[PDB]
Amino acid sequence: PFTADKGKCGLPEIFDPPEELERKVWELARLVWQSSSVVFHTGAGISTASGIPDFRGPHGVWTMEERGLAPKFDTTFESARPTQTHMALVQLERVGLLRFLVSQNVDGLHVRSGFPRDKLAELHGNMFVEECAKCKTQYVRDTVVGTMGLKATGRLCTVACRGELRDTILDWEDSLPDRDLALADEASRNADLSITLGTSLQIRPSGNLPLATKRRGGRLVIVNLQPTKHDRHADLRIHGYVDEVMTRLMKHLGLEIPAWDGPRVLERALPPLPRPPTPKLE
Ligand SMILES: Nc1ncnc2c1ncn2[C@@H]1O[C@H](COP(=O)(O)OP(=O)(O)OC[C@H]2O[C@H](O)[C@H](O)[C@@H]2O)[C@@H](O)[C@H]1O
Ligand SMILES: O=c1c(O[C@@H]2O[C@H](CO)[C@@H](O)[C@H](O)[C@H]2O)c(-c2ccc(O)c(O)c2)oc2cc(O)cc(O)c12
Ligand SMILES: [Zn+2]
Repeated sequence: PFTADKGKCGLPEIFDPPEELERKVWELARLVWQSSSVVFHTGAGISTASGIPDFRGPHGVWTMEERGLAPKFDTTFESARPTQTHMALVQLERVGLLRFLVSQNVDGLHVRSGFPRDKLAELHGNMFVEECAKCKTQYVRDTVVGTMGLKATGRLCTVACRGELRDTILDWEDSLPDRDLALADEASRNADLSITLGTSLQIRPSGNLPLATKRRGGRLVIVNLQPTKHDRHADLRIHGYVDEVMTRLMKHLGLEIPAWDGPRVLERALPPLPRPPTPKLE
């Protein structure tokens, strides 16, 4: 916990040159078009362009700590806006091109983006979510729940119960929420395409779920500025900013990135919207 293993921190960044970057995003489009069941895996790299620092990037939390410096936030969690990548993931779900979303992120931005909570696994918890110890009812607050480590927040359950409410932030030694992990695992095993975005894949078992897509011959795409633990297992590795990658991809797919209305919570995925017809591939 003090000696908690933080993994490989501050590895050099890789940038694919523009011609290679454009060709690999075309190939990502081709894979997304061909796939029956697409699962996306997100880590802290998708929120860096909203001012929230990652863990192991050059100015990540743990990288900075190793060099006796502090991370820098350009936002509060409460004032953080969903990125282009966040909003692209909202649209890809609404048109049926995303089956499921697995996130290691605690920043609350997937939920706040409007992404349906029944297609999301929050493997490490949500800064804004408290849960009733008695009835298990979750509350999605407009401000961060002021405790970490699954502690009493001081609030009681209002279900029609008075149970103690606790944060959902795992400490190092805590095991993952059984529901979120079971659904992530089932989605990842059944996917024929898993796309990782802004995760170094160093944390077990979170970082290993994408590998489960490989069994029964599924494909694995890794989008990341640094090397990741499983780069060897990728069919496609794209070294670029996830916003540049996801906006080119959406343009290839003929989709617009929708407007963010401010913080909104969707419990259940709505019926699928229309999508463009598919290109002839080959
Ligand atoms: N805009 C960007 N575009 C692409 N890659 C990016 C960008 N910004 C950052 N990266 C990359 O994004 C990657 C982010 O990797 P890590 O910092 O390990 O975050 P995790 O989500 O995997 O951390 C998992 C858990 O570990 C913690 O202990 C907590 O418990 C976390 O929940 C880096 O390789 C960056 O190069
Ligand atoms: O709780 C904080 C926080 O959430 C993170 O939850 C993690 C559990 O996956 C713990 O591993 C960390 O210890 C913790 O930094 C984060 C955090 C940092 C970078 C992110 O990309 C992020 O999504 C949150 O930063 C903090 C900085 C502080 O000075 C005080 C804090 O309480 C936090
Ligand atoms: Zn309750």
